[PDB]
Amino acid sequence: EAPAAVVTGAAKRIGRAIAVKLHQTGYRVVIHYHNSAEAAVSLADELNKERSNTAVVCQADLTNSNVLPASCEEIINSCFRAFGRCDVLVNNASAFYPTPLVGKTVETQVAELIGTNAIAPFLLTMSFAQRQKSNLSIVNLCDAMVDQPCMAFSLYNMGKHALVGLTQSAALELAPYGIRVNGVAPGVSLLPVAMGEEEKDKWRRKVPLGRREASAEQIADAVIFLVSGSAQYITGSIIKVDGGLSLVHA
Amino acid sequence: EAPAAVVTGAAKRIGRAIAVKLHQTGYRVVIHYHNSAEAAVSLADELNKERSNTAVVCQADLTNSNVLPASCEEIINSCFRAFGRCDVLVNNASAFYPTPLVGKTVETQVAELIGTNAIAPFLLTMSFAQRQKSSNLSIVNLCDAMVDQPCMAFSLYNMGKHALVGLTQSAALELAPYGIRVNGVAPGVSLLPVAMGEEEKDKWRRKVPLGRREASAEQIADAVIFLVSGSAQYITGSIIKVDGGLSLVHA
Amino acid sequence: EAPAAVVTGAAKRIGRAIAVKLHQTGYRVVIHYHNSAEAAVSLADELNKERSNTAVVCQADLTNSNVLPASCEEIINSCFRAFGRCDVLVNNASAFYPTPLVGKTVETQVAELIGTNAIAPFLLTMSFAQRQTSSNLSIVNLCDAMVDQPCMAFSLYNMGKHALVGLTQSAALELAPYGIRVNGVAPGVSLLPVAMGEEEKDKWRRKVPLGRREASAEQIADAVIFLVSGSAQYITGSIIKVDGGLSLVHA
Amino acid sequence: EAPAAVVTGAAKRIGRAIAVKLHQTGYRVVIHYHNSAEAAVSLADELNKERSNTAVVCQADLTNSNVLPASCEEIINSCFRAFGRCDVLVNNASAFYPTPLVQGKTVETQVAELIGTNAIAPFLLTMSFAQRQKSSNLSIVNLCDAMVDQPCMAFSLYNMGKHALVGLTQSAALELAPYGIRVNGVAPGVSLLPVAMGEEEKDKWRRKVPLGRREASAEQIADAVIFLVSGSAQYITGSIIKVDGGLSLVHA
Ligand SMILES: NC(=O)c1ccc[n+]([C@@H]2O[C@H](COP(=O)([O-])OP(=O)(O)OC[C@H]3O[C@@H](n4cnc5c(N)ncnc54)[C@H](OP(=O)(O)O)[C@@H]3O)[C@@H](O)[C@H]2O)c1
Ligand SMILES: NC(=O)c1ccc[n+]([C@@H]2O[C@H](COP(=O)([O-])OP(=O)(O)OC[C@H]3O[C@@H](n4cnc5c(N)ncnc54)[C@H](OP(=O)(O)O)[C@@H]3O)[C@@H](O)[C@H]2O)c1
Ligand SMILES: NC(=O)c1ccc[n+]([C@@H]2O[C@H](COP(=O)([O-])OP(=O)(O)OC[C@H]3O[C@@H](n4cnc5c(N)ncnc54)[C@H](OP(=O)(O)O)[C@@H]3O)[C@@H](O)[C@H]2O)c1
Ligand SMILES: NC(=O)c1ccc[n+]([C@@H]2O[C@H](COP(=O)([O-])OP(=O)(O)OC[C@H]3O[C@@H](n4cnc5c(N)ncnc54)[C@H](OP(=O)(O)O)[C@@H]3O)[C@@H](O)[C@H]2O)c1
Ligand SMILES: Nc1nc(N2CCSCC2)c2cc[nH]c2n1
Ligand SMILES: Nc1nc(N2CCSCC2)c2cc[nH]c2n1
Ligand SMILES: Nc1nc(N2CCSCC2)c2cc[nH]c2n1
Ligand SMILES: Nc1nc(N2CCSCC2)c2cc[nH]c2n1
Ligand SMILES: Nc1nc(N2CCSCC2)c2cc[nH]c2n1
Ligand SMILES: Nc1nc(N2CCSCC2)c2cc[nH]c2n1
Ligand SMILES: Nc1nc(N2CCSCC2)c2cc[nH]c2n1
Ligand SMILES: Nc1nc(N2CCSCC2)c2cc[nH]c2n1
Repeated sequence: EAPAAVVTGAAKRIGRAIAVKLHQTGYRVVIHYHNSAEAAVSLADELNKERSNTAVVCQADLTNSNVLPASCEEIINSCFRAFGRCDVLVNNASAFYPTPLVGKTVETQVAELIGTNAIAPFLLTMSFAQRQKSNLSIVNLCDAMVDQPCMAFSLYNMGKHALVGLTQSAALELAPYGIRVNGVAPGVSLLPVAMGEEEKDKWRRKVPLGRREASAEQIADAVIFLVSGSAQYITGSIIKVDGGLSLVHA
Repeated sequence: EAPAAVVTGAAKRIGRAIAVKLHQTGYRVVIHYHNSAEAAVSLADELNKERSNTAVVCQADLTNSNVLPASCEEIINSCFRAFGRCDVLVNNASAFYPTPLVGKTVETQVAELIGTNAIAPFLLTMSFAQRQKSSNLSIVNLCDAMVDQPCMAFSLYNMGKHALVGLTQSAALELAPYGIRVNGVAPGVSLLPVAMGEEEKDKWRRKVPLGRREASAEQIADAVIFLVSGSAQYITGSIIKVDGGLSLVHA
Repeated sequence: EAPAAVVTGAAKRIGRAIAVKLHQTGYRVVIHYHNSAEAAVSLADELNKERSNTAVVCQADLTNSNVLPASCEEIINSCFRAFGRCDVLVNNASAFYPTPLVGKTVETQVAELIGTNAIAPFLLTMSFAQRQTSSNLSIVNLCDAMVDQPCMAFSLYNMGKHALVGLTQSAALELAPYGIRVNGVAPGVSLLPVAMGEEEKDKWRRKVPLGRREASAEQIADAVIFLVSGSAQYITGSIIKVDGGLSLVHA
Repeated sequence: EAPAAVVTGAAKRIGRAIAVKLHQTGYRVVIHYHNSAEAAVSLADELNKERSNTAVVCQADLTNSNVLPASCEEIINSCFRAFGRCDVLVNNASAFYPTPLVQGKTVETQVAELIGTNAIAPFLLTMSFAQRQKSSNLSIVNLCDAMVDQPCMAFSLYNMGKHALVGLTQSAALELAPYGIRVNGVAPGVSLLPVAMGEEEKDKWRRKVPLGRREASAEQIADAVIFLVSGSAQYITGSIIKVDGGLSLVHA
């Protein structure tokens, strides 16, 4: 019978492309979402049309708070309830906005940016590992530019840095259970509607390999590799999918 | 006129040695503490005996909470009330204990470990810089040389230190326009717990290529002094390992 | 037409497994060898028995010398000669032995360790690029996961693998405009040879968090295959560890 | 008795600044040079004028060849001959020029010069330095490059050389730690620019640096060297200190 995967922030964009490829590969998927309820439901419908009873949605705010552990336990619980198993966790959900050092409160920004990008991944990893009853693995969506951070994005960058540490820490600690933990680190990918042709072009032009952004599917391809039987000896690795962007000096 | 430094968790061990060396170098010091009031005050008294009116203490919990930003603002404000200036911020205070993946709730652990190691440093950096909006202004973060060879069951602590690395780098870039340098010192094995069995202390000591011993607090403090000095005025965004080669040792 | 690949040091062990997988995926292949001519030829016989005229062999010493550039050009030429195209280059050939700091001369060791691990890959890279719509051109360098926790007495080997990292990154940048991707695969402990003592083999195996075993040659090859595939077409400058977590383990 | 130091490529620019600062701290110095004989002799003159019998010059090509090991052994031997000891080695000499991957010197000469100076000579010097040893504070400092993981276009061999030197720094730190010899590095970003560089190209480099939009002075680089050799760095080994004013942290 078919393995099962949770993908956080899977309603749209990169998380959706990850959910789609996992499903094409034969996974049953939990499509987690926060605000994008319509897109989530529509994706589950599309996927269930392809193979019945292979997709469910699961709503949760991944902002840090005293109930985040419960929410994260519930996401994993929702995979077992629907599919009787949980083979793969993809930590993709992520808040992203500037927090300059010099109308959300600063503690709300901390809770959002650090919760989504780091604490929730940690709690989800905890619950995933504890619920284990095979090719089990976790893939974290990191950031190829983590050591060349954008100006005024401190809290975001801190979250992505903690996510690197979690990836390495959990790889080590979960290895005795046969659970692999790895990361995929995009550079410029699927820039959204709808920043100017200006700023999109400015970022696309930085990319040595083709002067273009990654497609969502290109990011998903690397996730697919890491969860596959072709990556069974791979744990604690973070694969840049950045067309060489992080190698480019000032 | 004499520059001033805030050192967090400065009552004991490594932070104390940092505050002593800064004081010996000519700084006035805010000795921040959480639970260690008696040692904090004892340090302040010793330093004030050396030079009157050069050391004050400041108490705060640096666990993450709704009140942390105001607590951090108060710490910076306190250096300005005492000394009229704040030249140097040393983020040293840190909670440290295991949080295995498989008394305290996990969200408390998050609050303490990510609060002390990362969020408090960030809020302190904001407040420090906001107050600055021949001066040699800088921040030094106490990191961890073993951050990419993490210890078993220390994921939250490790996550905290990794975030601290990101902060060190992001703030270096963002504050460079104000002449504020931001750097780190990354100990390997330094001061071991008093209560740790000497036999267990020795398993750690034996891992260190250089001398098969832990770093003194003073050796950690030496790197901090360098980073804040006029000899490091082009250095920002750098994290100096002070680890006796430990991080280079394979399994 | 079927794409073609050059694999250096392909007669045995990891290079053989890479050659076989590329061939299984539909590539024609040049099996480069230095001393292992019998094994290179049995490999080509096997592969050509599956699909005719799809494997050839090519001999060369990859030690640095006055003739190395010409040898490297000839390797790439052998692929164009045999197959009309060269889509993939896998730099796998590598000399490996200790060079303590305190009967080959030291300069012969420099030539072999740095030649095979760094200089020949640079020259092969030059010749590969010089010879070049819907193509998928890439280079994969066999690096080393333990490059920043190097083994005692292996400075020149380690220097060579460090230089290969540099090449991987420099070449990814410089060849990107040509559509040529350049990536690395970094084993930890893989296919420990028959020669080595079993207690020393067991020591290395026991260090590996994921299964306390070495990687098979096929496991290393899987990562190579991924990197040369259409599934990695936005990936350049990346080095993928295939090490079962070994590099993450502290002293 | 005063300690002694070898500084490679020390006749001018950063290497000079290092030798001068070491000398001011109380070291006797061997000023190595290759082609800049006049500048080297002029430096030794000044230092000797400050304290008699405290500087000597030593000529050597550090291009890789089968006699490079002898040449490096002789550099260390010259420090012992002049001063009776050798406490500090600074590996500063370096060839630097592009070597484009797609199309003067043959490529094998370019390999020998770029990889020789930046990596192999440091290795051989380190071997000889350790081999010649018996409150000592023995150390090696390697001049690295903060941009090593964001390399400049068409500088493959140079970058390979600097990467190899990182590996040496790390490997030698571990292997020489038992002898009390620390090995560390200093990694400039943009420091002293070429005389001939057009001030427009110079300003393009300057404007990249977050801390001050200016290049590091030679003294700023030397300051980090001096820290690493001092008693204030006695637990530090295997460490590479960027002196780059934030440049390596700046994205494309
Ligand atoms: N795009 C890039 O160029 C790029 C570059 C580097 C790294 N990455 C990383 O790659 C991953 C995917 O990137 P992306 O651009 O597709 O991400 P994105 O669109 O910015 O966000 C992905 C999803 O995260 C979810 N999310 C945000 N805040 C949340 C919260 N408080 N609780 C729960 N979920 C929340 C949202 O769900 P709802 O829509 O359901 O609210 C959102 O759709 C991210 O981890 C990102 O940081 C992307
Ligand atoms: N010792 C080592 O081997 C080692 C190794 C690697 C890195 N480091 C780093 O170097 C630094 C110094 O190490 P250390 O061993 O001296 O540190 P430590 O003794 O564990 O902690 C230093 C101080 O942190 C303060 N602290 C802890 N929790 C706090 C909270 N919730 N709010 C406010 N302050 C709090 C405490 O102050 P009170 O006592 O006043 O409560 C404590 O004395 C730390 O950042 C540490 O992570 C140390
Ligand atoms: N095995 C591991 O645990 C491990 C760990 C980390 C990294 N790696 C890397 O992964 C790659 C494959 O490892 P491996 O253990 O399979 O390699 P290996 O057996 O040591 O050597 C591979 C081949 O390299 C060729 N070679 C050696 N010296 C040469 C020279 N002077 N000129 C031309 N060719 C020469 C040999 O070809 P002939 O037999 O034809 O002479 C040899 O069969 C290497 O790059 C290695 O550094 C391996
Ligand atoms: N300048 C920068 O912005 C910068 C940036 C990053 C890193 N660095 C590093 O910092 C160090 C000093 O930089 P720099 O600009 O002062 O260096 P440099 O002037 O390019 O070179 C220093 C010396 O190296 C010696 N040298 C060159 N080729 C040689 C050979 N074949 N044999 C022996 N010696 C040779 C030369 O000695 P003679 O003049 O006597 O012939 C030269 O004076 C270098 O290791 C460099 O890579 C500098
Ligand atoms: N969560 C998230 N979204 C991102 N987006 C969506 C908002 S606009 C630009 C791409 C990026 C980009 C780099 N890291 C990111 N992380
Ligand atoms: N990897 C990445 N890309 C970024 N870009 C390009 C993708 S879309 C928005 C700006 C930013 C911005 C802040 N941190 C970032 N990290
Ligand atoms: N640098 C470092 N040292 C550690 N040691 C040695 C010092 S005292 C306690 C254990 C630990 C433990 C978890 N993370 C650590 N990081
Ligand atoms: N905050 C903190 N405390 C530490 N302690 C606890 C008090 S005494 C033994 C060291 C260590 C050790 C490595 N990283 C650490 N971080
Ligand atoms: N070229 C090469 N061969 C290796 N071999 C063959 C000889 S014995 C150990 C496996 C190893 C091992 C780590 N890096 C290596 N590189
Ligand atoms: N990755 C790796 N493995 C090594 N091992 C384990 C494989 S077989 C021989 C020792 C060594 C030895 C020196 N450099 C090495 N690098
Ligand atoms: N040996 C060396 N020389 C350099 N010089 C002197 C010649 S022209 C360019 C500046 C630079 C510059 C960056 N890394 C360098 N390494
Ligand atoms: N650190 C650094 N600076 C560079 N610059 C700035 C200083 S002067 C010459 C160009 C170059 C050039 C090639 N590799 C370099 N590395």
